[PDB]
Amino acid sequence: MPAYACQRPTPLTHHNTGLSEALEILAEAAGFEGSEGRLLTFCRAASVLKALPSPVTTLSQLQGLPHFGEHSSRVVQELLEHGVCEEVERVRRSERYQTMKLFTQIFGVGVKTADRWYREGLRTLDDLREQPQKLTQQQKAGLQHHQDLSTPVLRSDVDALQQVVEEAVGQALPGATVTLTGGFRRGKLQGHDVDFLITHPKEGQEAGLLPRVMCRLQDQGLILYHERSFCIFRLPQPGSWKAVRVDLVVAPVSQFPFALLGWTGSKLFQRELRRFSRKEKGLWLNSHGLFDPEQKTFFQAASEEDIFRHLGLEYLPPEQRNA
DNA sequence: CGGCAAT
DNA sequence: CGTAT
DNA sequence: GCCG
Ligand SMILES: [Cl-]
Ligand SMILES: [Cl-]
Ligand SMILES: [Cl-]
Ligand code: NA
Ligand code: NA
Ligand code: NA
Repeated sequence: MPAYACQRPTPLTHHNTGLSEALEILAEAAGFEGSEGRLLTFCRAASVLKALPSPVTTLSQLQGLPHFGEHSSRVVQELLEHGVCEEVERVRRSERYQTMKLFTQIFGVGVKTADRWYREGLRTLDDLREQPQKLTQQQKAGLQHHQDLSTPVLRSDVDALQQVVEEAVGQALPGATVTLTGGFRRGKLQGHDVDFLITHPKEGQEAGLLPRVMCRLQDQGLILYHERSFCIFRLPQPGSWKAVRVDLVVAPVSQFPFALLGWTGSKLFQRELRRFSRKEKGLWLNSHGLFDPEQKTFFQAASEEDIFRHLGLEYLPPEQRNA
């Protein structure tokens, strides 16, 4: 199979869930130690298993597979033979991993901040609440709605939110469209947030749209916290409500297919796609466009299909970008 | 060994 | 530093 | 951690 994740279809569900989940724990643990190189490899190795057409049953089936060296193969070997991987289980139990994972999942908290808190003796959320003086407003909101934000967002929630966003956007700018992106566009049934991409058919009209959208959303009393906009929405529930992370992104229609591709993901898929573009095609890709450094020109795109064709890749629908 | 996406 | 895919 |  191809070495780049953007060269292979990766469905949301596959046939090596257990194996890939173990490797991603090591990737997650690697990122907690600042080992971005090791995180990347373990992520790649896990994605390879996701792309396989059938379960891995023997170690010999790992031969030839990209990004599977000594360490990753050792992990799979133990899992196939003993049902568990000793290193993986040791990571799970450790106070370091559980704390870092707990801290980093807080909105407004990254690895660097989490590590510093761990080195100061902080272990729980109430520890962070015990000293609100050294908390930023984004972190204060992160701890404030942490329980709700830790609750999976369902498809039914997305539909309600999109109906809300479309209403505000529509009143903010006639003709402006709202596109669901993120993991939910890839076909996920549950998520930790909702991502929307907003544009307008007439180039330039999308300028200064977000403040108008946010104002009309706040007027409806739907914003607990907030061109991009990282918001925490108040989502109506049966007899109550819960907080939901929502991201609003505005782009000109000329750059829309690039913004759509980037914000649909997955994270690893986009990294592999941009790595492929530069290393194999000598082209520079981001959320805004595709640049030819030699010709000093930007590729024009009307769709995601255009971009894939520019890069010489077979088209992959969003539901096959779950790398 | 240098690179690892990109803003 | 944080945020997004 | 893996790759060229
Ligand atoms: Cl590393
Ligand atoms: Cl899902
Ligand atoms: Cl498109
Ligand atoms: Na976080
Ligand atoms: Na998001
Ligand atoms: Na998301």
